[PDB]
Amino acid sequence: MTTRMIILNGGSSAGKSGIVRCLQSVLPEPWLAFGVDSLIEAMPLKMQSAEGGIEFDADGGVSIGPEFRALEGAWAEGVVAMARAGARIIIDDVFLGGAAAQERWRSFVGDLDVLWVGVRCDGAVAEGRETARGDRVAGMAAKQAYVVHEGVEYDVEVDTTHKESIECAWAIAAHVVP
Amino acid sequence: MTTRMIILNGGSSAGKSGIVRCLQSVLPEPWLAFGVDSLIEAMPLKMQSAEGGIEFDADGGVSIGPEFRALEGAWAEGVVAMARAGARIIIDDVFLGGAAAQERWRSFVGDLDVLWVGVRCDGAVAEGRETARGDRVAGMAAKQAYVVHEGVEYDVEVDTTHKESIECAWAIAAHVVP
Amino acid sequence: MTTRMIILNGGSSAGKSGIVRCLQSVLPEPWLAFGVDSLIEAMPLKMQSAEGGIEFDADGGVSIGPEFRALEGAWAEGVVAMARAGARIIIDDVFLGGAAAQERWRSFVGDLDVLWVGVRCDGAVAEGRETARGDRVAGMAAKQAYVVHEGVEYDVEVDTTHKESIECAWAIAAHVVP
Amino acid sequence: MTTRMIILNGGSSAGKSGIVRCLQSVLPEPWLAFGVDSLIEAMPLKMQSAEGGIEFDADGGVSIGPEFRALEGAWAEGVVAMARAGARIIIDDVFLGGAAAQERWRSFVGDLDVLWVGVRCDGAVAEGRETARGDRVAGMAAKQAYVVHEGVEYDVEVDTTHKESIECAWAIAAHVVP
Ligand SMILES: O=C(N[C@H](CO)[C@H](O)c1ccc([N+](=O)[O-])cc1)C(Cl)Cl
Ligand SMILES: O=C(N[C@H](CO)[C@H](O)c1ccc([N+](=O)[O-])cc1)C(Cl)Cl
Ligand SMILES: O=C(N[C@H](CO)[C@H](O)c1ccc([N+](=O)[O-])cc1)C(Cl)Cl
Ligand SMILES: O=C(N[C@H](CO)[C@H](O)c1ccc([N+](=O)[O-])cc1)C(Cl)Cl
Ligand SMILES: O=C(N[C@H](CO)[C@H](O)c1ccc([N+](=O)[O-])cc1)C(Cl)Cl
Ligand SMILES: O=C(N[C@H](CO)[C@H](O)c1ccc([N+](=O)[O-])cc1)C(Cl)Cl
Ligand SMILES: O=C(N[C@H](CO)[C@H](O)c1ccc([N+](=O)[O-])cc1)C(Cl)Cl
Ligand SMILES: O=C(N[C@H](CO)[C@H](O)c1ccc([N+](=O)[O-])cc1)C(Cl)Cl
Repeated sequence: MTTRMIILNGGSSAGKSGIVRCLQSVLPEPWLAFGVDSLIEAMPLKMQSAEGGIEFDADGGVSIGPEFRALEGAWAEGVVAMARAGARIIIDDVFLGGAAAQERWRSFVGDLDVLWVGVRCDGAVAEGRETARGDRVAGMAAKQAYVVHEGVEYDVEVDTTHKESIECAWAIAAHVVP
Repeated sequence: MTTRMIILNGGSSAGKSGIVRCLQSVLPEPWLAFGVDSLIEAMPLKMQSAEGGIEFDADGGVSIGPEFRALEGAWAEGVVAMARAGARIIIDDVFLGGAAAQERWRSFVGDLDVLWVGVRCDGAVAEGRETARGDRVAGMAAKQAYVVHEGVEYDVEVDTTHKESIECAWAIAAHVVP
Repeated sequence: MTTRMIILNGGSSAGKSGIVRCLQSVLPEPWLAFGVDSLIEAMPLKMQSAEGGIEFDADGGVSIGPEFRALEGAWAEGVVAMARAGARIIIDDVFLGGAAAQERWRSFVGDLDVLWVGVRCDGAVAEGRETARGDRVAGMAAKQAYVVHEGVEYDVEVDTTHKESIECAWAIAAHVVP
Repeated sequence: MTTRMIILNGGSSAGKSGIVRCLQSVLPEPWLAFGVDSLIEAMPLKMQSAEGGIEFDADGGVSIGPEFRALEGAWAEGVVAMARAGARIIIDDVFLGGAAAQERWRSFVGDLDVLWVGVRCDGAVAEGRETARGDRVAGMAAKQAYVVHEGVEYDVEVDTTHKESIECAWAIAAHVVP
C-alpha cells in the first residue's frame, strides 16, 4: 500500500506548483516533481509553433496535437519507470481531456500505487491570481477551472479558494502511505 | 491631489508583487513598478558579498550596510525624479527600519503626492507561502511580517491573510486620485 | 572628466547583458544597471498589447508607440537624475531609431559625463545565439544587428563576434574615468 | 543504428544548454532535453541542504551524497525508459566523476544506441562566461573545465572556446543517425 506516485490535477493558477513545493518540503522522503509544464520546457521550442504540437490561442485556449501527444506518452512511461525504479514521483498535471486524461494515466501507471489528487479553485479567483502572477496567458485559468475535473475521480480533494498551499499540502500528505 | 506615487510596504511573501501586477492591470493609466528587489537586481552581484552591502543570513535575516544604503539613496531620488517627470510610479518596498524607513522616503519625496500603502499578512501564513514559492530564504517572511509596520503610517491598509491580490488591488486603486 | 554614465547600444543577442554583468564585476565602484528590458519589465504588462505601446511582430520586428515613448522619457530623466544624485549608472539600450535614439539620450543627459559604448556583432552570429538562448523572438537579432548603429557615434566600440564578454568588458572599463 | 539518446558532457558554462536548444531547433525530429540541472530543479529544495544530498561550496565546489545519487539513479533509468518508449532524448550532464560517471550511464543505457558528446571549453574562458551569466557560483566553471573529461570517451567532440553554439550543434547533428 506504499504510495509510489502522487498525481495532481487542476486548472492553471489553481495553486498546484505551490502545493507541490510544500509537499516536497513536508513529506519526509524525497519526492521528485514533474508536470505538463516541465515536459513543455523539455520539448523543443518549435513544438509550440507546429500544428500537431501545442498551440496557445490568444484568448487563453490550449490545443494539443498528435505530435505533442506522442511525445508526452513516452514521457509518461518514463516517469512511471522512475517510480518503478524506486523514485517517489509527484506529477503536476492539467487534465484538459477530463476523464479521458485520467484514463490515459491509468494506462501508463498499471498496478502502481498512485494517489490521485484534485486541486480545485473558483474560476473567478483563479483568474484573479492569473493576473497577479502575470506570467500566463490571460484566460487559461477560467477556461480550465472546471472542465478539467469533469468525470475525474480523486482519492483526495483540496480547494485552494480559501486554503493556503501549505494547508492543502498537509491534507494531501496525510493520505500518503509510507 | 492627483496621486503621483504609490509606495507599498510589507514583509517578504506578504503578497506585494502580486498586488503590484494587479494594480498595473486595474489602474487605467500606465504605472511603472520598481522595488527593493528590482533595485537589488540592478546593483552589482558583488554587493551581495560586500560588508557595507547587503547580506543574507542563513536563517533569513537581512543586513544592510552604508555602501548599499548610499546607492539606494540615489536610486530613490531617481524614482522621485521619474514621478516629477510625469511617470506614475509604484514602489514595492520592505521597511526593515520601520518608521525610520518611511521617514527616509518622506525626505526624498518632498511635497510630491504619495499614496502610502500597507500590505499586511499573518507571519505564519506568510511563512507558509514562503515555502510554497520556494525562491526566498526560509525565515524572511516571519522575521519581516510585523517589525516592518511598527510606527509606519498608511493611507490604506490591506491584509492578504484572507484577501486575494486582485481584491487588495481594488481597495488600493479606490484611493488613487487621477 | 569622471564618468557618470555608461550607455551601451547594440542589437538583441549582440551580447550586452553579458558585458554589463562583467563590467559590474570588473569596475571597482558599484554601477547600477538598467535598460530597455528592465524598463519593459517595469511597465504594465498591458503596454505590450496596447497600440501606442510596444508591439512584437511574429517575425521579430519591434514597434514603439507614443504611450510607450512618453513613459520611457520620464524613465530616462529619472535615470539621469540617479547619476546626478551620485549613482554610477550603466544603460543597456537598443537604438532602434539609430542616430535619432542617441539624440534622444543626449537631450536627457545634458552636460553629464557619458561614455557612449557600441556593441557590435555579425547578424548571422547574433541570430545563432538568438536560437541558442531560446528566449527571444526569432528574427530580432538579425533585424537589429546593423540598423541600430547607423549614424550613432561611440567613444568605444567592441565586437562580440570573436570576443568574450569579459574581454569586451576590459576594453570598455579602460575608457572609464574614475 | 538509429540514434536514441544524445548524452552531452561538459563543465559548467562550457556552453551545453546553448548547444542543446540549437540541437532541438536543428534536428528534424523532436528531441526532449533533460539534465543534471532539470533533475536538480525536480528534486526537493531541501536536498540542497541535506548531507547525503547535493552541496555547493562557496568557492564553487560541488559535492554529491548517496541520497542524491540514489534518486539520480532512478531518474536515469526513467530517462532511458523514455528513449525505449520511443522519445528521442538529449541529456545535458556534467561528469564530475569523469570516467566513473560515463560508466554509470553505460550501465543504465544498456544496448540502447547513444551518441556520446563532449563539450569542451578553456577553463579561463568558461570562467569569464560564468561571470557574464552571473547565475552560477563563481568557481564552478574552472573547477569543472577539465576533470570532467578525464577518461571519458566521446563519439564527437566540440570546443566552444572559439565556436558558436549553433556551429557546435551542426557538428553534433551530423553524427545523429535517423
Ligand atoms: O502556461 C503554461 N502552462 C499552463 C498550465 O500550467 C497552460 O494552461 C497549459 C494547460 C494544459 C497543457 N496541456 O494539458 O498540455 C499545457 C499548458 C506553460 Cl506553456 Cl508556461
Ligand atoms: O519542424 C517543424 N515541423 C514539422 C512539420 O512541418 C515536424 O514534423 C515537427 C513539428 C514539431 C516538432 N517539435 O516539437 O520539435 C518537431 C518536428 C516546424 Cl516546428 Cl518548423
Ligand atoms: O529575496 C529578496 N528580497 C526579499 C524581499 O522581497 C528580502 O526579504 C529582502 C528584504 C528587505 C531588503 N531591504 O530592505 O534591503 C532586501 C531584501 C531578493 Cl534578494 Cl530576491
Ligand atoms: O569589491 C569589493 N569590495 C570593496 C571593499 O572590499 C568595495 O568598496 C565595494 C563593495 C561592494 C560593491 N558593489 O556593490 O559593487 C562595490 C565595491 C568586494 Cl565585493 Cl570583492
Ligand atoms: O525581448 C525583449 N527585448 C529585446 C531587446 O533586449 C527586443 O529586441 C527589443 C528591442 C528594442 C526595444 N525598444 O527599443 O524599445 C524593445 C525590445 C524583452 Cl521584451 Cl524580453
Ligand atoms: O488599457 C488599455 N488601453 C488604453 C487605450 O485603449 C490606454 O490608454 C492604455 C494603453 C497602454 C497602457 N499601459 O502600458 O499600461 C495603459 C493604458 C489596453 Cl492595454 Cl486594454
Ligand atoms: O548551478 C547549477 N548546476 C551547475 C551545472 O549546470 C553546477 O556546476 C553542478 C555541476 C555538477 C552537478 N552534479 O554533477 O551533480 C550539479 C551541479 C544548478 Cl544548481 Cl542551477
Ligand atoms: O529532511 C532532512 N533530512 C533527512 C536526514 O536529516 C532526510 O533523510 C532527507 C534528506 C534530503 C532529502 N530531499 O532531498 O528531500 C529528503 C530527506 C533535511 Cl533536508 Cl531537513
